[PDB]
Order: sequence, then C-alpha cells, then structure tokens
Amino acid sequence: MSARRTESDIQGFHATPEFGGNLQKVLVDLIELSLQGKQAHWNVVGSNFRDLHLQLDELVDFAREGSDTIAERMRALDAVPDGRSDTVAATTTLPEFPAFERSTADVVDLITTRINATVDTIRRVHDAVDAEDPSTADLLHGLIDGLEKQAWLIRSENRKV
Amino acid sequence: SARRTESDIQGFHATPEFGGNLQKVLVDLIELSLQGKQAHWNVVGSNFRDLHLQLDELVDFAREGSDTIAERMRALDAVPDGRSDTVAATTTLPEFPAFERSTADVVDLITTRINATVDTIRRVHDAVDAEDPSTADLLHGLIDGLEKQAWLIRSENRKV
Amino acid sequence: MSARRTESDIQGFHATPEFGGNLQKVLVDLIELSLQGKQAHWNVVGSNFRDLHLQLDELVDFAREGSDTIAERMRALDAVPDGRSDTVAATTTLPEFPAFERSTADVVDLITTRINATVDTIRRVHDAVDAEDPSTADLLHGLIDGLEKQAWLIRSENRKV
Amino acid sequence: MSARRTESDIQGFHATPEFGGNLQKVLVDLIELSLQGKQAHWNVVGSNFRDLHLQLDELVDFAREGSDTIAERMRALDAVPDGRSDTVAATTTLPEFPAFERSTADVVDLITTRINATVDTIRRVHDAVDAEDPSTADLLHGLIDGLEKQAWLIRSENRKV
Amino acid sequence: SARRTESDIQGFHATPEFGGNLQKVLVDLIELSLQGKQAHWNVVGSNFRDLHLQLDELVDFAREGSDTIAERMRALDAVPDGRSDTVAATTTLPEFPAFERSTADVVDLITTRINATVDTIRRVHDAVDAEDPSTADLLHGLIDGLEKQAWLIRSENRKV
Amino acid sequence: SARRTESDIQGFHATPEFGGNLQKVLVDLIELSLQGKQAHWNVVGSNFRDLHLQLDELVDFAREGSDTIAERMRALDAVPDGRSDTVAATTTLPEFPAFERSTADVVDLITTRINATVDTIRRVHDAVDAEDPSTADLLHGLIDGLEKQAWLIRSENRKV
Amino acid sequence: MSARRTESDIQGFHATPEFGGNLQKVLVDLIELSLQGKQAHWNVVGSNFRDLHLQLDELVDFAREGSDTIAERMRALDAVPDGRSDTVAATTTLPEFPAFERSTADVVDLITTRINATVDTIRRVHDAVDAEDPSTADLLHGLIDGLEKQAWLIRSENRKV
Amino acid sequence: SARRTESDIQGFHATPEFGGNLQKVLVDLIELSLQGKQAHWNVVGSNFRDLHLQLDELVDFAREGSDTIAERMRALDAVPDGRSDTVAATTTLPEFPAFERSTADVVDLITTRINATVDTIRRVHDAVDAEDPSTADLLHGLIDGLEKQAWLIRSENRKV
Amino acid sequence: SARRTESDIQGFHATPEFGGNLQKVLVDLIELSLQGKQAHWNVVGSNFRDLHLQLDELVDFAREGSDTIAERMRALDAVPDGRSDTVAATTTLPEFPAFERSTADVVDLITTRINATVDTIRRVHDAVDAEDPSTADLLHGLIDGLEKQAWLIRSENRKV
Amino acid sequence: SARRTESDIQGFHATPEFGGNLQKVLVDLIELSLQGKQAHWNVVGSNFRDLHLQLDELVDFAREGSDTIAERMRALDAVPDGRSDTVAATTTLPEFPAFERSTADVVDLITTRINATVDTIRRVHDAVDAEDPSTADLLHGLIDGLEKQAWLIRSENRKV
Amino acid sequence: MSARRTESDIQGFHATPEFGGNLQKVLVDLIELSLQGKQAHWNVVGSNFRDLHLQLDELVDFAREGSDTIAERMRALDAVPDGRSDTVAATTTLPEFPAFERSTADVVDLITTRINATVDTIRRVHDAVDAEDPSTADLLHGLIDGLEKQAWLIRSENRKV
Amino acid sequence: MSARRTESDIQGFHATPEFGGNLQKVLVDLIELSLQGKQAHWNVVGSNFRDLHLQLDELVDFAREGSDTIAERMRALDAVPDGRSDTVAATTTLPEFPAFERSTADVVDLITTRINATVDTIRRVHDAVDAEDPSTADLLHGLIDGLEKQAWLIRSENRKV
Repeated sequence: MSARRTESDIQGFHATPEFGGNLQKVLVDLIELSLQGKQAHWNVVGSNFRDLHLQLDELVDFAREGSDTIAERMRALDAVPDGRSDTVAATTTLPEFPAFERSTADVVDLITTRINATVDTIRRVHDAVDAEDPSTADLLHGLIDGLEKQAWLIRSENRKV
Repeated sequence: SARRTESDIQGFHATPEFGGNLQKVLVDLIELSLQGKQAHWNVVGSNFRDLHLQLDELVDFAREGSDTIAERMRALDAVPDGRSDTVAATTTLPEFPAFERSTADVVDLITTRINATVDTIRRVHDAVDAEDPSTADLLHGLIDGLEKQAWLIRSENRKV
Repeated sequence: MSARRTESDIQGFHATPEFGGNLQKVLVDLIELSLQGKQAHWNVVGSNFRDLHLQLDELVDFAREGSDTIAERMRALDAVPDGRSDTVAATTTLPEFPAFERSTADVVDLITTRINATVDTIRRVHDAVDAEDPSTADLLHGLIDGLEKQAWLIRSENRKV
Repeated sequence: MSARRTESDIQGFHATPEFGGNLQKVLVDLIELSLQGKQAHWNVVGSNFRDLHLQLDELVDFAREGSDTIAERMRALDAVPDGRSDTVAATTTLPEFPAFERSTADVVDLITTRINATVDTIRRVHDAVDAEDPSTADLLHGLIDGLEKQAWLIRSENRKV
Repeated sequence: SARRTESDIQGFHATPEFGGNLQKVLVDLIELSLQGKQAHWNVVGSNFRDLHLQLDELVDFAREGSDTIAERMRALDAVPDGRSDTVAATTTLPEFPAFERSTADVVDLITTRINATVDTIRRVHDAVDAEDPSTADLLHGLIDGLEKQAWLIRSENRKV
Repeated sequence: SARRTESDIQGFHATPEFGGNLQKVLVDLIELSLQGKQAHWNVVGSNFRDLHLQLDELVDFAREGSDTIAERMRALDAVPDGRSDTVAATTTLPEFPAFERSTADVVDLITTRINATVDTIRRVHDAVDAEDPSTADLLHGLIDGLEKQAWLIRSENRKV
Repeated sequence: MSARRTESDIQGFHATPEFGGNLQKVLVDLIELSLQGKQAHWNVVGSNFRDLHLQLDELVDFAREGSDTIAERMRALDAVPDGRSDTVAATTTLPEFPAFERSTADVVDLITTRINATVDTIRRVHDAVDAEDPSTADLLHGLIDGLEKQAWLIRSENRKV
Repeated sequence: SARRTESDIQGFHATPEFGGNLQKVLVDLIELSLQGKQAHWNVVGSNFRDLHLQLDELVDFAREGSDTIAERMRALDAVPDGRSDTVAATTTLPEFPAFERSTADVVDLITTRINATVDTIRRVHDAVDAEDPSTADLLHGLIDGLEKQAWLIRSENRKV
Repeated sequence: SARRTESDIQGFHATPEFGGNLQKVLVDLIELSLQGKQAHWNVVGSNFRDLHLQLDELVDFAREGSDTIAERMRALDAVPDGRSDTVAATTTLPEFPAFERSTADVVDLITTRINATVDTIRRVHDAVDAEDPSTADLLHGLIDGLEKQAWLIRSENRKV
Repeated sequence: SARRTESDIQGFHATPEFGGNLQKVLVDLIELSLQGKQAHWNVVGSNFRDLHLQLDELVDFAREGSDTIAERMRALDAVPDGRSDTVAATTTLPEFPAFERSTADVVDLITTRINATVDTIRRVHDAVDAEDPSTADLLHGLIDGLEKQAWLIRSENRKV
Repeated sequence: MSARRTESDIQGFHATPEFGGNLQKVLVDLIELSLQGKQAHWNVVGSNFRDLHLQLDELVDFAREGSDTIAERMRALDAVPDGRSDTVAATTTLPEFPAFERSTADVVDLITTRINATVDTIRRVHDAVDAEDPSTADLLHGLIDGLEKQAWLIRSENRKV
Repeated sequence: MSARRTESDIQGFHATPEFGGNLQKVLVDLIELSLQGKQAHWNVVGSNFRDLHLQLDELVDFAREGSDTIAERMRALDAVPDGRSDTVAATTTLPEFPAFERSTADVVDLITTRINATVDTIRRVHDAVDAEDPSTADLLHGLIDGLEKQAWLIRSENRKV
C-alpha cells in the first residue's frame, strides 16, 4: 500500500450534451446509408449488374459495423443513442433515394453522392470531437478511411479516360 | 427426339396482390430489425449481458429473413421498397420508447413486437400459399425462427 | 399515413392438447430409436463391422437432433414435453432390442424394422399435425425424409440380387 | 412390452411407376442442364466475361447437387433411376445448345431460356408428386426456388431501363 | 534373435465383477444424460439462459463419458447393456419431477443428481483399480469433469 | 536497356491434330463421370457402403480432370465440345447396364472402363508430348490418378 | 539522377527517461489489473455467476495483450521494462482486492473502480506521451477505449432503471 | 426399483492441509509465469529468437496449469489466493535480475526456476495422492509438461 | 521471505534400469509401426478398404506413441536408440510374411502383433511405476489406445 | 425533413505536395521489399534459419504497407507511380551487396535500411498530418510495424 | 551391411554458369512482371473496373510465388540469384509500362503483350534447361501453364464474335 | 455415329521385374532416411538446437510421404513392395548413424551426406524408370527436388563467409 490509492469510488469520463449530439448526427447518417445501400443493392439492373450488386453488399456491411461502434462508444461515455425509424427519417441529411429499377450508371452516381455527404458530416464533426476526446477522434479517422475507399471503388467504374 | 422448339420460354410472374402481401411482410421485418438494435443498445439492469446477446441474435435472424423475402420479390419480377420513409409510415409495429429501460420492460416490449410480426405473416400465408407454395415454404421458415426467438426471450419473466 | 397498432399485449399461437399428444408420440419414438441405435452400435460383430459401426453412429446423431427439434417446437407452442426414462420405457412402441452380441445381418434386419416403425408413426401423425399447423408439418417432412434415407443406406447391405 | 408392437417385419413406403417416371423427367432435365451449363461456361467470350464465367459455375454446382438429391430420393422409395448418356440425349426436353464461341448476350438469352424450361418441367410434375408424397414435394419446392434465383441473377444483365 | 515364436497370443480379459462394476457406472451416466436433457427443456424463470446452456454442456460431457466406458467394456471383452428397460429398472438416481420448474429447483435437483453420480464412481474405483489402472484413469477423468460441472451449476444459489 | 519493342506479341497456337487428340481425351472423361454416377446410385449387396463412397471419389476426380483439359484447350486457342449428343455418339467406353447390380459386377465393369480411359490417354500421349510438354504433364497427372483409383476399386475381387 | 544516401550507420529514435517512466507506470497498472481480474474470476459467487465469470476472463485476456504491447514498445525504443512481482506489488496504485468469497454486486463495484483507476492513469500519462511520440499516443488511445468498453459491460449490471 | 430416496446429497470436501498444499503449488505457478514473461522481454544476444519464442510457450503452459489448479481448488470447496502481495511474500523461486541479460544467463536462470517449481510439486504429490488420485493426475500432467519445457530450454548450453 | 537461495538446482535423473525398460517399450512400438505399414500396403481380398484405413490409423497412433516415449526418455536425461539395426536385432514381435495376404490372415497377424506389444508394456509397468508415476500415466495411455485398436481390428472374424 | 438538396456532392482532393510526400514514402517501401527478398535468398552462416524466416515476415509487412499507401493515394484522386525505373532512379536506400553474405553483415545492413525507411516517414509526417489526420494515422501504423521489425532483427548482435 | 556405402562426404549436383544465367533471365522477367501487374492493378479506370482489378491481383500473386520457386531452386543447385532493382531495370526484356490512368481496353492489351513476352522467354530457355536437369524443366512447365491460363482469362474480355 | 468398344475384359499396364527392383531400391532408401532423421531429431544437442530439432521433423515428414507414394505406385503397377525391418537393415545403402549424443555440427554434416546419398540413388534409377514410364519419372522428379531443397536448408548453416 506504498503507492496504492485509498479512494473507494473512482468515476469515469462523461461526455457533454454537445458531444452527444455531435455523435448522434453521425449515427443517424450511418443508419440511413445502410438502408439506402440495401435498396440500391436490390433494385439495380443493366450492364455490369453483378459487380455493383456485390460491392453494395460490402458497403452495407461496413456501414452497419461502423454504426454499431459509434453507438457503443456513446453508451460507454454514458450517453443515450437514438436509432429509431421515425428519428432517422425525420433528421437524416442524405437526399432521398428514388424508387423503381435504376440502371447502373444512375446507381453509381447516386451512391457516390451519398457516400460523399456522409463523409462530409463526419469531417464537420471531427474538429470538436477531437478537441474533446482523441480516442473517439481515432474512431472517426477509421470511418473516414473506410468510406472513402468504398467511394473510390464504386465511382471508378463510370470514369471516362 | 423429344426436345422443345420454343426459344422464348417465359417464367412465372407475380400478381399485384402477391407483391402487396410480400411488401407487408418486408416492412415489418425491417422495422423489427431496427427496434431490436435499439433495445440491444439501451438495456440496463439484471441479466443485462444475456438480453444483450439474445437481441443481437434476433437482429441477425431478422436481417437474413428480410433479405430472403426481398430477393424472392425480385425473382418473381416485382419491385421491393425498403426506404426509411415508407417503413416509418407504413409499419404496424408499435413505437419503441426512447430512453434506458430495465430488462423486464424490454422483455415485455420485445415479446409484444415479435408477436405482431408473426401475426402479419400468419395473416398473409393463406393467399401466398394459394398462389405459390414455394414462397409459402419461406413463410414457414420465418414463422418457425421468430417463434423460437420469442420463446427464448419471453421465458425470463415466467412466474413459475 | 400511420398504421401502427395500439394493442400492447399481443398473444401468440397456442397448441391444443391433441397437438401436444401427437408430438409426444413422435418425441418418445425418436428417443427410443436413439437408445436402440447406440446399443446396436456397441454390440455388433462380424463381417462389415466397421461399416455398420459408423452408419449406426450417424443414425444416432440424426435421431438426437430430431428429438431436440421436436421438443423445442413443443416449448415454442407453449406445451410441456416429457422425455423421462420411465415414460419412454412404458410408452414407446418400438419392439425391444435383444441383449447380447448380434451378427451383422441380424442387426441390419432389426434396425430396418425399427426405423420403419418410427417413420410409420410420423406418417400417422402428419395428417392432423398439418391440418392444424403447416410450420410443424414442415419439420415432420424433414424427419421423414432423413430417416428414410438412413433406412435405405442401412438395409441396402443385405439385399441380394 | 406394454404398448410395444409385436410386428417382426414392418415395410416402408413404395413409389408407384407413375411417381417413378415423374421423378425421372426431373432427373434427366437436371443432368442436361448441368452439361449445357459447363459448355456455356467454357465457350463464352466478349465483354463482361468474368462475371458470367463464374455465375455459370455456380449454376452447374447447384444443378449437380439437385440431381444427386432427386436420384437418392428415387432409390430411397425403391425406384430405379436412369442417368445414362443415351437416355439423357434421347429423352431430354431442353433445346440444343449451339457450338463454337458465343458472345455474352447470346449466352445469357440461351441460359435464361433453358432454366425456364427446367422450372416449367418441375412445376408440371409437382401437382401429382405432391398429391402422393408431400416430403418429395418439399424437395421440388427447394429446387424451384434455387433455379429461379439463378435465373434472375443471370438474366438481369441484359435488362434495359 | 529375440523374436517370440508364437502364432496366436491371447489378450487381457475382464472378470464378471469388473464387468458388473462398469455396468453400474454406465447405467448412471445414461440416466444422467436423460435427466439433464429434461431439465434443459423445462426450466423457466429468472436467469433462464445460463442454465439452459450449462445443462447442454453437462449432457454433452455425460454422453462422451458413457461412450468411453462402453467402449472400454467392449475392449476388455465384456458385454455392455444400455437398454431403456435396464436403465429405468436399475438406475439409482432419484426421479425427476415432470413439469416446468423454476431455476432454483432445477439447480438443487441437478446438484443432487451429479453428487449421486460421482458417489457411485467413488464407490467403484477401489475395486476397479485393484485390477486395471488403465480403467482407473478413465474413472479419474469422469470424476474430474462431473465435479467441475457440479461446481459451475451449484454456485448460482450460494448466499454470502 | 535490353527491352523489347514489339507491341503485338502472339502466343502459342494449337494444331488441329492437337485439338482432336484433346477432344478424344475429353469425351471419355465426361462419359466416365456419367457412368461412375450411375454405378454409384444403382449398386446393392455386400460392401455396398465402401463401393458407394469410392465411386463418388472417382467421379470427383474425373470431373476435375475434364475441366482441366477443357481449360487447357481454351488456353491454347482451341474450342472444346462437351455436349451430350457428341459424347453419346463419339465416346468409346462400353455401355453400362441399366438395372441394379451386385457389387462384384460393378467392380468388374468399373475396372474395365477405367482401363479403357487410361488406354485412350496413353495412345494420345506420344503426339501430345512431341508437340507440347506442358500438356504432356497434365496427361501424366491424369494417368497417375486414374491408375490409383483403378487399383483401389479392383483390389476387392482378387483371388488371394 | 540518383538520390541514394551514403550514411551506412543510421540510428533510430531514442526514448527519454521520462518517457520510460511513464510507460513503466502504464505497464505496472496493467499487470496488477490482470492479477486482480483473475482473482475476482475465481472467487465470485451468487446470482449471474456465469455471466460475471465469463466477462472477467475477457477482461483478463485484454489486459494481458495490452501489457505485452506496451512492454514490446518500450523494448523497441531502447528502454528496459520491469515486470517483477516485487516491483508490481510495491509500485502499483490500484487498491488491493479483498481475499475471500464475494457476492456479485461487490465484485461489480470493485472491478468498476479498479478499471476506472487504470484508465485514469493512462489518461494522465497520454499528454506527455503524445507530445513526444504520437505513434505511442495511438496505442494509448486503443487501450483507453477497450478498457472503457469493458467497464461499461461490467458496470451496467447494477444500474437501476 | 433401486432408486435412492434422498433430497440433498453432500459432496466431497477437501481438508485444510489439502488446500494448503494446492496453495503452495499455485503460488509457484503464478511466479513462474511472471518470471517467464520478464525473461521473454529482456533477453538479448546470440540466438535471440529461439529463446524469445520458447519462453512464450512456457508462459502459456504455466498460465493454463495455474488456472486448472485454482479451478480444482474451487471445485473441492476451498478458496484460492493469487494476489500480488501473497505471491511476492510467499513464493519460493529465487529473484530475477532486472536488466538486459545475455542468452546463456537466461537459459541457466530459467532452468533453475523450472527445477524449483517441479521440486515443489514432487514434494506435495505424496500427501495429495494419499487423499485424491483425481488431483494426483493433474499433478502428473504438470510435472510432465514442465520437465519437457526444461529439456527444451536447457539443451542449448550442453557441450559434448 | 521464503525464497530459496541457490544458483543451480538439479533435476530428476533416471536409472539405467528405467532406461532399459523404456528402450524395451520403444523398440516394439517402432517395429509395430513398420509391420502396420507393410500390412497396409499388401492386404487384398474381400473388405479391403476397411482394413486399408484401419491399419493407417494404427500406424499413426504407434508413431505418436513412440515419439512421446523417446521424448520422455530424453527429458529424464537418458539416451534412446531407434536405429534400424537395433530394432531388427532386438525386437520381440514375430516376423511378417512378405507377399500379398487375404484379409483374414492380416487380421489374425495384426491382432497377434498388437497383443505382443501390449504384453511388453504390462510387463514393464510395475517397475516403471514404482519409480515414476508420471511415466506410468503415459504407459496407461498407450495401453488404452492399443487395446481399442486391437478390438476394432479383431472384431471382423468373430463368429456368433 | 432536413435532407440536403445538392446532387453533385464532391469529395476531398489531395494537393500536389501531398502526392509528392506519399510518393516519397511509396518508393522506399517498394525498395525495402526488394532488398528484403534479396537478403532472404542470399544469407549463409549461423542462425540462418531464424534470419531466413524473419526476413520473410518483414517482406510481407512491407508489401502490405506499400499497397495501403497506394490505395490511399488513389482514394484521394492522386496517381501513384511504382515502376522499376522510377524506383531505381529515385529511391534513397543505400545499395545492397550482390553476393552471399554472412549473417552479421545482413543484420547490420537490414537494420540500417529499416532505419532509413522509418526516417523518411518521420520526415514527411508533419505536413501529411497538418493536411489530413486520417493519413497521419496510416503513417503511425507503418512506423510502429517497421520499428518492431527492426528491434526483432537487430537484437541478434547486441553485446550484453 | 553388404550394400552400405563407406563414403564419408558425398557431394550433390552443381549447375553450370550457363544454367545459372538461363535461370537468371526467368527470374528477372518474373520480377518485372510482378511490378507491372501491381502498377496496372492500381491505375486502371473505366468500364468493367472490378473484374480486371481483381484478376491483376491474382496474376501478381502467381508471379511472386513463381519467382520465389525459381530463386530457391537456383540456390539449391548452388548458384547465386540477383534480384536487385538496378539489375532488373537494366536487364529486363519486357517493354515499358506507360504511366497515368489507363482505360481497361489498353490495360488488357498491354498485359496480354507482356505475359506473352514472359512465356516466350521461358519457352526459349526450356530446351537447354531440360537437356541438363529435368527436375527444373518440370518447374518451367508449371510456370508456362499458369501464365498461359492467366493470359487467356485476361485477354478474353476484348474478343469480338 | 457409334464408336463404343466391344472388348469387355481390358487389362492395364504391367511393370517389369527390373522396374520393380529399381522402385524397391528407392523405397528402401527412403525408409532408412526416415529412421535416421528421427534418430538425429532426438539426440542432437548444442547451439541452434531448436532450429535443427524442427528442421529434422519436417524432413522426416517429407520422407514418410514420399515412401508411401512410391509404395502405392508400385502396388498400382501390380508389383509387390517389401519394407520390412530385416530387408531395410540388410539392403540399405546409407552409412550407419552414430549412437550417442552428438553436437549440431556433426549432425549437419551427417544429414547432408545421407540426403546426398539418397538423391544419388534416385538419379541413378531415373534413366531406366523414365525410359519405361514417364508418369513414374514425374514422381521421381518431385522427390529429387524436395530432397535437394531440404538438403540446402540443413547444410546452409555450416557455410563460412
């Protein structure tokens, strides 16, 4: 007990409400991205169907894992996430996805646009999130890297050189 | 010798009633997935770890079922619709509370919503089987899986 | 634009006592088949000993999984299964196995007869079980075809052409 | 020996000759589909070569497994399958597959046509097969589902929207 | 050189008392398997999931041990007997209640049953080991596994 | 700086004799696969399980070999032809009986047909090797595998 | 042209004694946490015994991996770690664990406080560690977030509504 | 039948001397784990990699052994004690030097430590086995594993 | 504290009689591996495949056992000898005939050889165990495995 | 309803200085991979096996790192250049000798080259982080991995 | 011991310098092929991006394994391989790969040309390598087979039928 | 349009006694190599003990697989192998291994010479084996190159500068 601490109750780090809202925005955008990825996965037709069909499923898997990680971090810092359908639909920022069958060029353009919007949201939040908690800033770094790689892999088909 | 001659053989096509019934199943499965994840995150109390893991198993099963139904919908040449606006506006499952809940409340809520989800499938099964037994089999599998999950979740609060 | 239900206490499907009794018949025959299969697995001797030894173990595995599935189905439909040794011994319909070491042909004949008896019981139950619940009818179909495959694989050894 | 049966030889289900022929038709169509799938797998060239090259191999795998299951069921019900080359060539119903290298659009049209023909045969046979044995009707359900999924995944390439 | 000039060399044969003792072990293991599955199905109440899984582990271990003992009995050229009539008429474990039980009752019953099963092996071990240490080792392994399972199940109800 | 300049470098092209010899190999492998499956289904008698499993191993090996040969044919810019009409009209394996056969008859038949296939491969190997050793290597592998399968199947009926 | 370097004796990054002392503090706290986690794993008893038993094993695994990573980093930067029992016992800051059998509520409270103390130590050190070497700052981020997740999973058991 | 008519059946309880002996084993296993990790980190010199890997294998084995012994102590209803203060105050292994040590010195030190650890088990075995052969088997396994590791670590310094 | 103040601690040393007994075990295990492989290659007749696979399992087990015994001999600081000249000049198993044998002859020969191998271990066990129970345990394991293999191989020719 | 309207949302674009710095990293990673392979092939002497395996591990790590950096360059819409001419003309690592080398020389050379590779990354990190922390994180990972490899290789020749 | 040899030092097969150079040519071409494969893997854009992106990675993997096998054989026959960047760049025979982003058709043509050049080099060397060592000729056979299969799989995209 | 053969009793390839004797030589040398490798594995001691310990085990595994392959080829060509201990000891050509504990340098030298002797035997046999059957010549090629690689990995430790 030379250097041992005599404290009987050691408390943890608590996030501020601004921190909670800044993480909530990321959460809702990731959930909306998952839903739109599945929709575009089902309803795409045309030339080069198979490759896009598989890449969209990879995108959806990554988005689901990321959203779960963010929500678990919010719980770990003693905040309350909200991932209900009403809240997601009412407060998401991604533009609405059109219905019916869409050819592959349209799907490529739409998905590139929505991935870019999600990454923009993460980039806007990162400044304050890093100024408060670098450990959460690191998770944001990982999400940005993954989403940008997926965006490149999807948008590269439609390039003309 | 006995080979066919036709070069443009067509396949089976679903009717609009078929499409509507499968849409009714699909929106409920997606909403169940979302509510399962919410209850997975926001539960506290005793047996927290057990409910935490069981809800993740339920969410996995629901996601797989929804994908199977949507793929069958496309295979029979119909168009599924799983957007957030449509799900939130047309689902029949009751809304989930938004804060932390003790485990007894989560057990009751999840049992209620799984029962509603199974009731939808049991309601549409008669017409779906009258037109396509192959899809009736998928409905049978969904009913069996969901009922087993409901038993596993609801058995915690039994009195004796 | 909102169709959510209000009813907060929704109850599930409830099985009838006749349904429970029929599934009980199925369960008790499966358990007895498992026990007799293990006995024949241990005490067989003669020609093709290794082949009969392995096939009987595969049959036992299949029977155990089937009985577990049926019992879990009863519990899911809010009925109470009964798989105690006294009940199985006093209620099962399979004729009893001889006690000592049996040559290969005798074991083949006995196992073919008992598997046929089990499948006959399931077929007798299927009509009412299907008239009440097709979801359970599907499990009955699976058990029937698995057991018939095993019966062919075991009985085909002794057939002479 | 209270409720135990005293029967010394219990016999199983026997299939009628009409049942045997109804399953024989399914068997020969599946084998012919496997052979044509391999041919189209080898000889396709043009744009989007790789995706079709791999999807055809998945189709061949599924067809082989289904054929083996049907033949094993036929043996289980004391019927005799016939999968010889002369019988398949003389009695199959699928239209003949052209030779030489074929571009991808032609291969997609041909394969969609032949998968639809196979599914049509199964659907024609299912009524009587189900009226006699639901356990075999269930296997027919599974085959129809798998084949229709493969048909969608192959035909979706040439859709113009 | 030193090679042995025999054509048929005879193996080790067990005595009837040895066979009877191993039969006593085998019957109890089989009855434990059946009772474990019963308690696995019909348990219900608080902390349902953990008991639901631990009973499955116990049943798996009991089945493996039973097969090992029966194979040893055959290897020493004796005849095992694992029929339902013999098990039900000659087992020593107390009877299991027939309806669904709360978790505390299941824990108490399973602890008692495992204790009886281990007591049988401890009674038989001296006589078995006086003849065959190789079978004594199998008995050691069975005792170890059963006692660990008994601790893991019984620790639920301790109050301290 | 020893780099080449040519920008339209062409590959090896097979001759029509090369293509004919590889076709002769391919049709026999496909017919062997079909006959193996038939014998796998329709055998009864003693050692039924053993022949049942061995024939499935043989069919797997034959399928992989035929695929390798056809892919080599395509790689050397020749066109394979594995349609059912061509196989039935041009194969050299003797016709297989159409009913249930006892195991001795199946052993004899399968040994005869495997020997015929290996004889065809050995007949074409001289010219195929004199033109392309890389394909000669694949033929060596096929010969080795088929001979091992023939031994494993034929050894059951040996006299002493 | 050619930009190859000439210097044939190229030296690496060297850590300062303050850097070494800070990493030593982190290492000793991780080792003490591993030992206390194993003790609590063995001697807990009561309700939810199985769940606490498994979670404590996961905590011990994570702590062992973290301590090994920190010690290997210290070696990689030409510093010498100390992991001896006398040094750990005389230097660690975590309060000592009670000796006998403890009910699950007491174990939950004790483990929550000890994990919080360990995370507080890492948080205090991270400032200087990051000011000198961000590559090590990243490892500290990983340890912090893993430990906070484990703390949430353990402490959530006793929360009331 | 022959079923036993009891409701609560008591198990086997270990004596305090039994608990003390198993505590003596446990403390040395934990201290050996810590010293193995220390020598793993701080070794340097010729043939660094082989020692770096063998010490990790030794540490894994020691950790598994200590866990098995402590679980057995709990199963026989005794209370283990593996706290840092108790280990540092009551272990019998000699103290380990604190800086970088060349490979020959590390080999000598680890051989000495493993020999002391095995000597403790050999001294305890007679008294433990006079009461519980099932625990005697665990001691046998520990002795075997540790002696094999001692051979593998000491063989490098032999000169012959 | 209680730490021991030594620098070099001596381990357990095996006596030459102990070494000779373990040599007697090792030579027979190696010879059994060789004879098992020979019978595996040259068997022929009815039920060929089953013996062809069972002999391979027996050879694998014998190889692992011989390696374990040799490593134990090295661990107790003795020197094994497994050269071909020593095995051929000192083994006790009867010689194996050199041509193709029917399955009944092979079954009889292998049963005789395994019985001789087990008899050697049973003769050695008392003297080994009186000194080292840890090695007695390894002998127990070898005896168990060989007995089970002998049962599986001999059970074909039993008539009843 | 707070959804965006913009339908041509653009991404983050790297600057030419960013591209140049990442190119500086990439050429050194490729050159280190090639030199690791060379030293892997042409080493002789003592501890040959250990260095043989460690150099393979280092080559694997370097290849994965170079691929990650190139994919990041493409993701930020920059064009990597990893051709042999560019690598040979612009790399900064000292040239590797051409014949077979004793192990001490290889250890010294590889330590020097890994140190130079890490120095390049530490030089570019300031600007890369001031522009994009997400890429700064990848550079952190590369530095960590390379430094651990350097420790594991260089610890062989340390005096005490 | 009638047949035992009394030799105390038996030496192995040694390759001639011409043999060494003949294998050196194969080594340098394989390394250059690996580098160009990775370059084309990174820099390709256009239609059907994904399939080519993955096939080039498979080609690179095969080339790396082949080069390792050849270099280890060269060491085994006691020769000294040389796989340095200066030597490869100065002495390779494959034509230079252009820079910047390249559309898929151009990449297909370039990769077909370079794989054909590599196979031509191996075929040129095989005659003498076989006249000296059949065991090495066998490795050359394996390399030729693998490379030609990859060439077919890559060039089949541009065929017009 | 029918080319089926009539010959119903078709015989395979039969090996000559000289062929059988040559393969017998190869088999006996491989078995003796396995035995000596295990001996050296057990009794080596000194520096680099662990490395030689593992390498000798890998060599023994390779030799065992090779001997099994050669014996099965002998059986497949209808010849009778003989791998008894008396025959191996009387007819092997490898020099006898020393009995007691031996340092690592001595083991390296001994194993190098014995592997070279085995490969020399295979090379002496390959000419006639290939002149009669190239399919067996291919197996000989595989054995030669595997053994030479093992010889390199073992002998390379003792090379000086």
